[PDB]
Amino acid sequence: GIPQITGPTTVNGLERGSLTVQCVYRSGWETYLKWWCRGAIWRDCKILVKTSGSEQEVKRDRVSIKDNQKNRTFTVTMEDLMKTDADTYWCGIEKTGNDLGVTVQVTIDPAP
Repeated sequence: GIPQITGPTTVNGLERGSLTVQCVYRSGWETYLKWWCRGAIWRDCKILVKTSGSEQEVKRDRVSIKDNQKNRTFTVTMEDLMKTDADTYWCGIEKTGNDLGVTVQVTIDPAP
């Protein structure tokens, strides 16, 4: 491979359902903080959750994140999906001056 950070181009979930996202990064970023932000513009990004750079799973409301440094891929999990969650998100990596990010498009379908 060659791109520093990777992820699915798009992900789909069902209303009240659950969806996960896997972002793979290359050697070197294992210790950086990892996060899931909402919004297409990186500047006014809406950070939903993030790790402290360790492998501890961190959860905030309906979003949890856990970094698997051996596999060099962190997993973002969104529970109890809502139709308003559909948006463009970012899988971001960051620490002491550096950061990478790749957008993931989230789609939500309804039942009833």
